[PDB]
Amino acid sequence: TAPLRVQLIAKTDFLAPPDVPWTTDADGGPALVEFAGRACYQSWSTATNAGYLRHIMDVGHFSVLEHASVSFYITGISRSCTHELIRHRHFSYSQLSQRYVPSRVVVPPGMEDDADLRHILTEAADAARATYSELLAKLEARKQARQAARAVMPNATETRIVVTGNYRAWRHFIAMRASEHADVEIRRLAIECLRQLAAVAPAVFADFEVTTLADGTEVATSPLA
Amino acid sequence: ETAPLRVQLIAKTDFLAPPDVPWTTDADGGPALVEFAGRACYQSWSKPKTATNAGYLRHIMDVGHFSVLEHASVSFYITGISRSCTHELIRHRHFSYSQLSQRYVPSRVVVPPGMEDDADLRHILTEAADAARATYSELLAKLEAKQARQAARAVMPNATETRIVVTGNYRAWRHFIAMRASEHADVEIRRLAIECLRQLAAVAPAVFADFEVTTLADGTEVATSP
Amino acid sequence: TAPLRVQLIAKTDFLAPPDVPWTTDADGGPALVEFAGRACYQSWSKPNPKTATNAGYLRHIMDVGHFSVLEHASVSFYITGISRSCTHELIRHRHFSYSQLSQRYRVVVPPGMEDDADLRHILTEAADAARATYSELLAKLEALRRKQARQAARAVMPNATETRIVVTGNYRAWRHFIAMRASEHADVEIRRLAIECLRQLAAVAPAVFADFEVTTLADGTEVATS
Amino acid sequence: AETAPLRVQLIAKTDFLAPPDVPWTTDADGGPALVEFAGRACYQSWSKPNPTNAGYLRHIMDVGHFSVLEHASVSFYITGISRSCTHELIRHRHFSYSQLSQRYVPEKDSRVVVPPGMEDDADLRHILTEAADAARATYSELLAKLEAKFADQPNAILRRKQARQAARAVMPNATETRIVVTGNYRAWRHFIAMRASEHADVEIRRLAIECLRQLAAVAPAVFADFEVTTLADGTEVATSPL
Ligand SMILES: NC(=O)c1ccc[n+]([C@@H]2O[C@H](COP(=O)([O-])OP(=O)(O)OC[C@H]3O[C@@H](n4cnc5c(N)ncnc54)[C@H](OP(=O)(O)O)[C@@H]3O)[C@@H](O)[C@H]2O)c1
Ligand SMILES: NC(=O)c1ccc[n+]([C@@H]2O[C@H](COP(=O)([O-])OP(=O)(O)OC[C@H]3O[C@@H](n4cnc5c(N)ncnc54)[C@H](OP(=O)(O)O)[C@@H]3O)[C@@H](O)[C@H]2O)c1
Ligand SMILES: NC(=O)c1ccc[n+]([C@@H]2O[C@H](COP(=O)([O-])OP(=O)(O)OC[C@H]3O[C@@H](n4cnc5c(N)ncnc54)[C@H](OP(=O)(O)O)[C@@H]3O)[C@@H](O)[C@H]2O)c1
Ligand SMILES: NC(=O)c1ccc[n+]([C@@H]2O[C@H](COP(=O)([O-])OP(=O)(O)OC[C@H]3O[C@@H](n4cnc5c(N)ncnc54)[C@H](OP(=O)(O)O)[C@@H]3O)[C@@H](O)[C@H]2O)c1
Ligand SMILES: [K+]
Ligand SMILES: [K+]
Ligand SMILES: [K+]
Ligand SMILES: [K+]
Repeated sequence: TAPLRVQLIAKTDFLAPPDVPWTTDADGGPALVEFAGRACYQSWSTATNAGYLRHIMDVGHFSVLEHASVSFYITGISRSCTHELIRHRHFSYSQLSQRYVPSRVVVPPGMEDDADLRHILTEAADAARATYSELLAKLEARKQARQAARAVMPNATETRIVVTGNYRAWRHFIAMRASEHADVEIRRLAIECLRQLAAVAPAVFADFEVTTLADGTEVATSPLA
Repeated sequence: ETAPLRVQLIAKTDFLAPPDVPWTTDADGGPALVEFAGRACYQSWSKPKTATNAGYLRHIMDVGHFSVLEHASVSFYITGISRSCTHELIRHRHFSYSQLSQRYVPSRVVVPPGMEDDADLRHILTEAADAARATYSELLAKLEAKQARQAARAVMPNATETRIVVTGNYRAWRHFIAMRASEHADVEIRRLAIECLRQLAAVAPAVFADFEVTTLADGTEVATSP
Repeated sequence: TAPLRVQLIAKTDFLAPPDVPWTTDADGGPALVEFAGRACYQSWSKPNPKTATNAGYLRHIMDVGHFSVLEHASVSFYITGISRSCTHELIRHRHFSYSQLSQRYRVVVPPGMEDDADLRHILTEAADAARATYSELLAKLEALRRKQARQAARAVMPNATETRIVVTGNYRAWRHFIAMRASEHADVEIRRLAIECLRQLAAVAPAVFADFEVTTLADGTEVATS
Repeated sequence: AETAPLRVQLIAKTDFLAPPDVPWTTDADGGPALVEFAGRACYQSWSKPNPTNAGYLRHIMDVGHFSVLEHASVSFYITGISRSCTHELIRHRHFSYSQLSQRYVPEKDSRVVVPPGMEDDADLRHILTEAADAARATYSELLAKLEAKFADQPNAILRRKQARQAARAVMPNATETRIVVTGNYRAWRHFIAMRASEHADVEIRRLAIECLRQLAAVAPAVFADFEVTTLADGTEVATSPL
């Protein structure tokens, strides 16, 4: 079995143009966003970065968020969870090839509780791999064949993925997938991205707050989204 | 228990020429709209080497004006496609999709193309699917003793049939075919691409007839365009 | 001078699949949209009375925020009597396809000036002078590839110069354009364009565009909001 | 009137933070290192046959896995670009833009961008700046008249904005604008392919050649396949076999 890991692997380096009479108390993506917004009116003379970013989002000028981007390397995510994930446009993805073969399985969050459920699951995964080898043997009598014999692998099979999005795309991913209407695995992932995103871009994600349900899981909601 | 691939064309363009523009052409529908949009850039309504619709469309493409193709679109309803093939399919930007919900439970499996002529493999596959389903019901019962179903769904194989409405403009279809109807493409997605092509060539020959379909010695078809 | 004209030139042609056990009291885009939404759950029999009409189903789709299903249907307009600066603001919207009157090829009067003959005459005279300048530059610049001259000479043409455009989008993209551009915060020319598109869209797809209400302001200009 | 030269400033690029737990290192940082990491993550190919970042990137290009290039991005602040050239630029999707507001009118004098084909001719340049001055004069005449005509209408703040919006109807194509443009490597490669060619008009061709210069510096392997050649007219073009 494999646990969810979300690692932040890239963010924006910001290099302020020396000839613009403007400065700010921020660096990186948060600084770039303010610069871009101010560029629209050449308003170089909401006087803190935080307050400027707060204002931008109140006034609904969200396109300025698109200039700054963040990438994560995500492991311990199920095939079915990634299928939901890649439905989002305005992200770029690089995913582990289906042709690749180590059985690593991701336990659904509702089942992580239980030894019997967990055992039923890994057993089923072992049975699938056994079938995979049987299908491959008879089939090859070659590289595409390998991919095609993975017809038998379960939804819970682990995959790994590099995801990159601008701040605007991340905020929409979190608004959609960290709600009660989303399944628990992608919601779990969405809350973990938000956590890491707030560490690098607090001002950008300040409007999201996390509510821990009685049900046990966490949800994220914003008045702007 | 096994579901064959079926691709059904469900939508295309209804073109309505504006009366106030001094132009007609030997075409209707999507191909007529594409010519209209191309002509709009220069107001070349009165049109002599590109004065037919098919000639005009070929020229647009020869000269690399592919954005004019974006105005016309086609939708398919696709059944008998594996969950795993659809995962490859939805990596394509510039399409719109509506997919059979994860939370749907009929067991129906799609046979990988290279396993279709093999009775032994067909049987190993369908028995596998029966075992996964048995396991689904065992997990689900024990889990209850929406979320429970989402959790039990963890054991369902990649070969499980899904169903999808896919909508794309001609430019998007042309790129999908180029990419997915080649040698290097996975067999299930390649078969889908050649089926889509066949039907697209039927409704809009001037846009899609530049694709040459050839059979490989292995039995599968490939499409290539100059 | 050139007045605004918006002509609907293309819309979706829907072909229901005969092998699917479903009909609806609509056709074209609204029918395609309903089919796509229903395909997600295979809800072909229409068990719910509230959504057993096309309008009812579409209303529910949007209440429930399933806006991605609107992406399947599209509408194209041909737009004339639109200034260069207004089209610049239009083409900022992504998820649209455009074909615009070429740069290698009449003024539109600002709506707040339309009733004032003195103001209109100041503008047309300025446009006349600019056009004189363009001719003087064009001649001096020429003194095939000698279309480099026209590219350079256009430097003097004003914002108010008319352009022409074919715009295609799906219903989801149109709804967003209207919501952003039909509000008071947008300048009057793009707002006027958004309201006219809304009118024509609500005529073809009422259930999809009904929630937009058009109100009039104190200057005799219109706004729309959902 | 005053004339603005083209200035393209790189204001942002990718910062790459290697995950400590992955058994891999490379001889690069930033965007190029991220692209390699993402390409290797597809196959978990952390260890090498053995005996460079630039070699891996060429491999990625040569196998046509261009989607891996989408992970790294660069942003430029561009000034001294005409409103017409920016109209052409923003047609490109897969970029994000923030542009000087259509409203903005420079307080001190008109700023215009001379078409490159006119750069070497004092008479042509004078006709253009004279035209630009006459448009500004018309602008101020229209604005004052509009503000007068709107004197009794409600919301005087709104009326000022609307007066400005209508009056700018006369401003020419050559008017200077400024823009922040952000794209991933894949989007930049296509912008260069399309706009650094013979077909492209000279003002946008100039811009694309300059973006290329600065892109080639930050990521040489990603942009190496483009070759710049000068035409008989003294103008540069970039082509790639890819
Ligand atoms: N191991 C895996 O399973 C794996 C992992 C990662 C990626 N992938 C691949 O990713 C592919 C997606 O297909 P595709 O990208 O060729 O075509 P696509 O998504 O259909 O998009 C068509 C074209 O639009 C452009 N484009 C789309 N999104 C862009 C973006 N975000 N930034 C810059 N340009 C963008 C590219 O054009 P131009 O470059 O010509 O301008 C692209 O060729 C799949 O075929 C899949 O094979 C696979
Ligand atoms: N079985 C199912 O439950 C099922 C089936 C199919 C799809 N889906 C849903 O599809 C969703 C994908 O997310 P999403 O589309 O909200 O956000 P998204 O893909 O992350 O895209 C972000 C935004 O870009 C705009 N957009 C993207 N592509 C567009 C297009 N082709 N035409 C017009 N506008 C476009 C929309 O903005 P605006 O509209 O605000 O302008 C959208 O909200 C998932 O949330 C998933 O739940 C579910
Ligand atoms: N007369 C005029 O002034 C005029 C009028 C209209 C348009 N245009 C032209 O339109 C061009 C836009 O550039 P471009 O589209 O080639 O590159 P682009 O916008 O930079 O997009 C890059 C690639 O993404 C794909 N793509 C983007 N949006 C798409 C969509 N809606 N549907 C299908 N594919 C899409 C295409 O790839 P693939 O096809 O390879 O899959 C395209 O080559 C401008 O360069 C301009 O010259 C000019
Ligand atoms: N000086 C100026 O006034 C100035 C300068 C530059 C730009 N702009 C603005 O840029 C605007 C463009 O409109 P728009 O972006 O609202 O809608 P859009 O281009 O029509 O696209 C529709 C939706 O798709 C999503 N989207 C599109 N491209 C995206 C991307 N690259 N990254 C992440 N998400 C993306 C956003 O949805 P979600 O956030 O809901 O997910 C957006 O609301 C214009 O309205 C203009 O006001 C203004
Ligand atoms: K977004
Ligand atoms: K495409
Ligand atoms: K949209
Ligand atoms: K691109």
